[PDB]
Amino acid sequence: VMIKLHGASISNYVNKVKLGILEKGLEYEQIRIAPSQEEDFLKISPMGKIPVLEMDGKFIFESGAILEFLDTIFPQTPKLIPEDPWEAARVREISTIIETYLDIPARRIYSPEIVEEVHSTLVKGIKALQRVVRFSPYIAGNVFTLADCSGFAHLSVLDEELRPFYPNNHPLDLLNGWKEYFVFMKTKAGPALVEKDKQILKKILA
Amino acid sequence: VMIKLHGASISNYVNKVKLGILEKGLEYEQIRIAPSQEEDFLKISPMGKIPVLEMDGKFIFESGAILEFLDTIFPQTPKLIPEDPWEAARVREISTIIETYLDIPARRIYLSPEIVEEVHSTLVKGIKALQRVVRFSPYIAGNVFTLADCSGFAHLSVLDEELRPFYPNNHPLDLLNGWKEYFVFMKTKAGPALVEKDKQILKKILARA
Ligand SMILES: [Cl-]
Ligand SMILES: [Cl-]
Ligand SMILES: [Cl-]
Ligand SMILES: [Cl-]
Repeated sequence: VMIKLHGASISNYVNKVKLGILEKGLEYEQIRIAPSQEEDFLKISPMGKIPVLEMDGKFIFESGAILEFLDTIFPQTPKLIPEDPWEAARVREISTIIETYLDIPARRIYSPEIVEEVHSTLVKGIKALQRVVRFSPYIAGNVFTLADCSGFAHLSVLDEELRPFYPNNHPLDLLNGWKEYFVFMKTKAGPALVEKDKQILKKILA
Repeated sequence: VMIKLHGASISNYVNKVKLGILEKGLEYEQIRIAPSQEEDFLKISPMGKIPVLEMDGKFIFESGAILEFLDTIFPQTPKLIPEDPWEAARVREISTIIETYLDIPARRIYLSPEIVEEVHSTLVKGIKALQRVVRFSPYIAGNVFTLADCSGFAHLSVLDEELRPFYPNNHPLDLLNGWKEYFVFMKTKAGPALVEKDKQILKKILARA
């Protein structure tokens, strides 16, 4: 509609944005593309990454910037950024811990030495996350926020993608509240659609 | 003093926050500590990182969240996040590119000559991307100081110096059109000058162990 979301459902970062869009009840069309280094794509997305949000003939190309922007131009509940400034800091912190300290490192695994080195980094990252999450029932508290966008998109991937490498050792197993949060989020229409599209794509490609 | 900033002036993430505090004219005390995994520190800074902002016995421990917070509660000029939402997005994009695609890669090095070439092409890629969104007119995102100047001045100044040893005629930053002039302009300002000065004072002292 007024909004186009450029990028396939294979991308954690695309799914992050898609979650916030769906929860806001916004009309949008998802354009299913892969990242590209083609000059013409670099004009709208300088690093050649997805997702890219498009609206009013203009583009935003960082998933964080995108959701902060949607938050600002569509300020109605659910507010991706809480009105309470302390609660907002907690939400941004959770999203940053998940992306920078969990996902980035986990992207070394998606060799033996690395698996080991990576497993320890994730354990540390998970023990830190544990200190700021509430899961009551949402990741930062009792309402949906930007942190649920990052949390459901990134952690559902981490958990699944690493269940074979850490069969009895899964770092995310140390995150109290996660399995139950994951189940709860999947009962909601937005995250269920996000998960469905991802599963379809993964059955297709496999 | 209402605001306490925990972390030493040699950290670019501390300096990123310090630039924003100084530019708004806020009063703060800087508490010099180094990163740490002591259970005492982890209680206020889960990853053991600096900076941590302390106010009213409450702690915020990621530099981006700190500056978004300070800009919300202390909205006096400059607005680190512009009021125009499209301008705000561009400010956030610039800051992300500088931190995630320039500094994180660079930290692989400055913190295998093969690795030196991987990092080199990655940085050149990041710079050409950055070149696309910067304005330097005179600030990095336009005619007023923003969050992107905190990230820009804090990270790029460090990237510039710390990488000349590695890339003598090869420096990625030399590709950023306007950087040298911006860096000179910023140093004419009291806040950025003070950040550079505090960094210099501690470096000189540390060098003599
Ligand atoms: Cl798709
Ligand atoms: Cl991705
Ligand atoms: Cl210091
Ligand atoms: Cl640092």
